[PDB]
Amino acid sequence: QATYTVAPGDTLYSIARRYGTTVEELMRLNGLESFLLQPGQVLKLPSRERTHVVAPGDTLFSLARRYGTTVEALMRLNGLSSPEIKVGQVLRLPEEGEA
Repeated sequence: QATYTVAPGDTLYSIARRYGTTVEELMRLNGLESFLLQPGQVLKLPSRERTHVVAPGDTLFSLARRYGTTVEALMRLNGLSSPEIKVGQVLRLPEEGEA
């Protein structure tokens, strides 16, 4: 779960612009009803897909266990047909709930 601390000068639209989301989505995920933002308030950010650059010694199993997902979900997300991975390969990572 990604969050963000509201800084002086921030607004729901100014933050939404940065992280490529909408004002409504920010309010919908935080349960807000007002456009007011207190400096220091913690806002929940819309989930963005994590990423991993395959390093020496990595396996799909180790990466899956590391990022709280499964080998199966990892391969599906990246359209893989075999478990082999190469050093330097960029993998899209499922969410920690196998999502």
